[PDB]
Amino acid sequence: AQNPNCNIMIFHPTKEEFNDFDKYIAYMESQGAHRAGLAKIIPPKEWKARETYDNISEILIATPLQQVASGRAGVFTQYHKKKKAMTVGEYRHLANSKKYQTPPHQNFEDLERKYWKNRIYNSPIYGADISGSLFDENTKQWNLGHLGTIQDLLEKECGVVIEGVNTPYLYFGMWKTTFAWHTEDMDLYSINYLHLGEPKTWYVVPPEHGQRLERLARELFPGSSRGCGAFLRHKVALISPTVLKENGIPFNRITQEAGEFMVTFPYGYHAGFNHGFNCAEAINFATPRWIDYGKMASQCSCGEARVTFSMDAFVRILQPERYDLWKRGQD
Ligand SMILES: O=C(O)CNC(=O)C(=O)O
Ligand SMILES: [Mg+2]
Ligand code: NI
Ligand SMILES: [Zn+2]
Repeated sequence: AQNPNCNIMIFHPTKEEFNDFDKYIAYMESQGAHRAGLAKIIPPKEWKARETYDNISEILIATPLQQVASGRAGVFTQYHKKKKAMTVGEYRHLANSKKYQTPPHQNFEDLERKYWKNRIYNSPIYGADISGSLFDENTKQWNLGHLGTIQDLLEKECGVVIEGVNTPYLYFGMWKTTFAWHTEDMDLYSINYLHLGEPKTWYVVPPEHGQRLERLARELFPGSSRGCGAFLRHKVALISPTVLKENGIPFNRITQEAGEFMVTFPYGYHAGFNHGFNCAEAINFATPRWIDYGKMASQCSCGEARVTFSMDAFVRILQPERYDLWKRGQD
């Protein structure tokens, strides 16, 4: 079995190997990359996502989210407070202000220590889930706006034609902006490209150990657990690496820098934080190996997680028994 310790693998494809996305994901899995739940892909030196970032300040963040923490340093929840719209130029100026900027630090490890010691005492503002793409339409390789769709994958594998579309989203981050512990909708893969700026630290639990994370989360957030059998779908729970170690949860960590891709694998729980002002683009995707994860994926039926038009059809075809009760939570 490849990668039995479930380490995060880092790949360095050639420009020739960067031409066929599906075949390279399949290659990564042949090397055991999926066992970690997360892999890093450094693009070939000749590749570029676009020519420059000079003209991005007029993108609008229509609903910036202030992330307000509650709890103890190692175990907290966050809620998202809606703020007034601002442009990317405005947001970058805010990220760089004395109140919100990245503090002095020695290295990524010192900064991680400061995050966990200090995250809960601050409320950073995140521009999340903005529909759109920063890939140049003439970038042919690994262009997240030109991938094959999950709906076409389901048609090719299962023969059924469904409604829905699959498009990318932009994330503008600042120091301490946080992604809570989650797997993707319907336990899909995700791919994430850090277009510019400061890094993003990721934590991940191997898919084969996801249930151990879930069990700890039920113990750590007991009221949440009673309210919904899949409350991690709400994307509000943070658990520090120290707390995971104290409870014997297997995980790994890695820092993504500008110009690198991360891929999350089906049922790979992940969480993390941004080091400073940055802009990432991400999209979900499927492969043939995903189908069985999609069939088994948990769902939020308390109604909090409230998900896309396209996810309907996935639940409808792959989880027909759930379909009824799940759409009661989504309507
Ligand atoms: O970039 C972020 O804030 C979070 N991204 C992901 O969870 C992802 O790409 O799967
Ligand atoms: Mg602009
Ligand atoms: Ni994710
Ligand atoms: Zn729920």
